[PDB]
Amino acid sequence: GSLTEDGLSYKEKFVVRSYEVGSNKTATVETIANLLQEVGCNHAQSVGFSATTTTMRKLHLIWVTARMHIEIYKYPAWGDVVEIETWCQSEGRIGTRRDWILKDSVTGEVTGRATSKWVMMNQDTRRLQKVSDDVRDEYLVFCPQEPRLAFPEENNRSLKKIPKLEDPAQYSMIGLKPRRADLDMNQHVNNVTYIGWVLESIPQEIVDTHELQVITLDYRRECQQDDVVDSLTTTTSNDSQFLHLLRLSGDGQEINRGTTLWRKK
Amino acid sequence: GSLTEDGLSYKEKFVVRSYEVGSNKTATVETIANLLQEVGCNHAQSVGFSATTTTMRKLHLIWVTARMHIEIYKYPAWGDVVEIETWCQSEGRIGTRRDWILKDSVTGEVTGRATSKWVMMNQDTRRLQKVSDDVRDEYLVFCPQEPRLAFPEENNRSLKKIPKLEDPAQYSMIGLKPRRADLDMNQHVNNVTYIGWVLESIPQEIVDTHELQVITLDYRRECQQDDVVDSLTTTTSDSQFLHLLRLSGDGQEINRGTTLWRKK
Ligand SMILES: O=c1[nH]cnc2c1oc1ccccc12
Ligand SMILES: O=c1[nH]cnc2c1oc1ccccc12
Repeated sequence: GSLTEDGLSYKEKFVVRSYEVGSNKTATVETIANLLQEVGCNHAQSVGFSATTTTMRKLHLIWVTARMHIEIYKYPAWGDVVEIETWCQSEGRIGTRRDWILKDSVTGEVTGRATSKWVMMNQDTRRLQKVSDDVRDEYLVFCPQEPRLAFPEENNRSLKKIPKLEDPAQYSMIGLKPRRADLDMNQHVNNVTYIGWVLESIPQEIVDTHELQVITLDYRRECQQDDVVDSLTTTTSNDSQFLHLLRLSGDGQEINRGTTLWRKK
Repeated sequence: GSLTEDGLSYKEKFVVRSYEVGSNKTATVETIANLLQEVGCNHAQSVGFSATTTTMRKLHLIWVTARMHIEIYKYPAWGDVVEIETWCQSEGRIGTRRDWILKDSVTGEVTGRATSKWVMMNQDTRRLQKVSDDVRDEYLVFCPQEPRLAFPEENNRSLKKIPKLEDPAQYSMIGLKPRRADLDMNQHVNNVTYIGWVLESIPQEIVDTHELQVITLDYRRECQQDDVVDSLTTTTSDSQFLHLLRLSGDGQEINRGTTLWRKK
């Protein structure tokens, strides 16, 4: 992996692994999301982070995901080389955005694109806050100044408001718990695990006859290591659309809400 | 990755990923086991198994894991390059063995080693079988003829008999279920998931103050996509544990194992 010529974006190539593919012998959406996370981390390392800046570590502040949106046109086959380009952009005092473009290394064609919204949070109190001027100046030297968006369209799916699923759900997967492989180096549940949990309530027949085209996921609250989650899905629709909800099994506290779009194979 | 000069073994380099490491910022044993599985698949592809042979496909036969044994001296740090060398060997009519050596790419030192025993099984009836002469002949052209073992020591840990844990267990993690990420391309539970499930019943204080040195795992029966598993552990002692995975309902054994941990 390496920063591009202008140093305002980062590229990395990955060879799709045998354990990373599903029944179609192509990468799962969770493998894609793990690769996006990996190239994001390698971008942050290449410009001097550890994604906390000097001022963020001084004030016990971190970046947390608020939303992840992914659109896949072609999932890379086992043994294929996929090239991912990533960049960051400041969105004023609201937060930051990380975008990705996925390409087939052999053809050079765009096979996927993703965008994520990040908010500032105090590590200890867990209180969200706006971005300060000092933090904005610190990361503007690593971001393109003119807008560069993976989803530029006028009324694009990445910015749509997602409603709350009403009980009873059409489908459900109950009692989901994270194991040690689901945790990151800081012992927090990996963001990709939540995508897997959302997909658990999609019926097997949809997975067997459809390919996932779009997934938009809102992150409201974290799942702790000893928490238990319920995954809920309701069909909202050639294409199939679903409305999703992750909540704690006990009190029913919302942790995530989302939507998926699937196309018939 | 590539086959070595003599074509009797295969080497591949891997850069340890951010999501592949634990709290110590080094690779987890599950990341290591996934890498061993990946280099094993790439070895099989390089010698034309695109690991069923021509005779095995005609006879509806497959190789299934009976035992996995792994010993780690140093877990590679995040960003490090680890080089893994793998080879296969026929063990007469019993089955086959796949061995691995893990090295630090920078120093060239051995940081780990692993060995696995594979048995022949009919994919439909699930009945274990001895290896036929035609299959053994087809495998011998890709395996070293003289013995080459990752664990050569006479009377070593990789071949020890493992006893069955007696109830009550000291520790337990109940109601474990596989999700779609736990399945392979054939919709069967990945062998590495069982290692994670065994480790779930180890208390957090052991994980926080010790590093896993050795894991020996016996595979008795498969966990189906809709099965639920209970993970049981009892201290037998360095810290040593005896492990058991069984179905939550009838208590049918799926795995048994042992782990050895060193104080950090
Ligand atoms: O270390 C953390 N403190 C507080 N909140 C979080 C921390 O790591 C996270 C990872 C994902 C989401 C929230 C958090
Ligand atoms: O296709 C299979 N049939 C029967 N037993 C197994 C099959 O795939 C497996 C993968 C791992 C372990 C057992 C099996």
